[PDB]
Amino acid sequence: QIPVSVNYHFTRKCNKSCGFCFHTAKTSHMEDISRAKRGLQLLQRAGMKKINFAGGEPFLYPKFLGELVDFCKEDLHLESVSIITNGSLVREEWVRKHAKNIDILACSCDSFDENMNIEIGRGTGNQVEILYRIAKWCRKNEIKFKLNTVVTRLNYEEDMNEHIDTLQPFRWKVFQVLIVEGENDSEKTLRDARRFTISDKQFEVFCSKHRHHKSFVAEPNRLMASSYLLVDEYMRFIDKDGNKLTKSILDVGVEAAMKEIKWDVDAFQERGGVYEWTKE
Ligand SMILES: Nc1ccn([C@@H]2O[C@H](COP(=O)(O)OP(=O)(O)OP(=O)(O)O)[C@@H](O)[C@H]2O)c(=O)n1
Ligand SMILES: C[S@@+](CC[C@H](N)C(=O)[O-])C[C@H]1O[C@@H](n2cnc3c(N)ncnc32)[C@H](O)[C@@H]1O
Ligand code: SF4
Ligand SMILES: [Cl-]
Repeated sequence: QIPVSVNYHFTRKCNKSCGFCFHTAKTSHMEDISRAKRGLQLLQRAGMKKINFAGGEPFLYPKFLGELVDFCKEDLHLESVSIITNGSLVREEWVRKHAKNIDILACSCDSFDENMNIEIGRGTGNQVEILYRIAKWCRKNEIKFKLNTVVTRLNYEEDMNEHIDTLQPFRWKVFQVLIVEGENDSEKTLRDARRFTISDKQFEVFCSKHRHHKSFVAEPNRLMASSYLLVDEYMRFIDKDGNKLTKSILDVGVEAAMKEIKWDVDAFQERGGVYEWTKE
């Protein structure tokens, strides 16, 4: 298993409360910058070409984040450095200062109907304003702009083509709501995503309406369950499909930890996990 593409969820804290979140604020723990850099070095030596920064909200700690993006690009010479964020805490000067080391910046927006963004819980109804401003900043300092969308029971009938034809992200991830055991599957967890779930037919309603876009990347449940390399806030590997957890790579190493998780490389390539992820 060559971990060519890794998501490092370095924090679990966030400033929003989307009802379907499958990566909840279980801990406020965060790794040290020496340990995180060592973990990113360990993954580089195992073959990782693309790092993606995620978790709760990465831009809750823009000093920690920016330190790691300059590290991954200047020191580890990673092919792709990417970030996924809800966009609200991004400051323009941070983008300007770190544009050279960022290949992709992804901002989440699940609807362009701000009432549904309130119903979802991603804020108080300004996500589209946040969204367009992030994309404006990306095109200024020449970062590839990417958009992530979660298709729920409240927005699968939504026609988004006017906005997609305007933003024109180079990459548009379209997730079906995923139920992850122990994260959002009941009322004993920090979120109850059961009200947002849709069927394979309801998902296809949204997909057929929008698949014509080149950026469009459809990610149904079967393509999301085990197609990812999930790195914990302790730098452990998460198997969210099987509800399992490894020891931190900092102690047992990359290759020994990877052997405990399931990673569907077949679904990884089906979802176009490998792509032209570099430049600026
Ligand atoms: N079972 C899953 C599946 C996905 N994710 C997370 O969902 C997030 C959104 O995915 P995306 O932004 O598409 O991840 P990238 O790795 O950046 O995808 P790509 O490289 O293809 O752009 C990722 O952080 C991933 O870790 C997760 O927590 N649990
Ligand atoms: C968990 S978030 C955290 C990163 C950042 N705060 C953001 O929203 O972009 C990462 C991505 O996963 C998506 N996501 C969260 N919960 C999900 C679920 N249950 N099913 C599918 N996607 C989900 C979010 O919309 C976001 O695009
Ligand atoms: S999804 Fe909504 S809640 Fe879960 S992390 Fe990203 S922003 Fe915070
Ligand atoms: Cl672009």
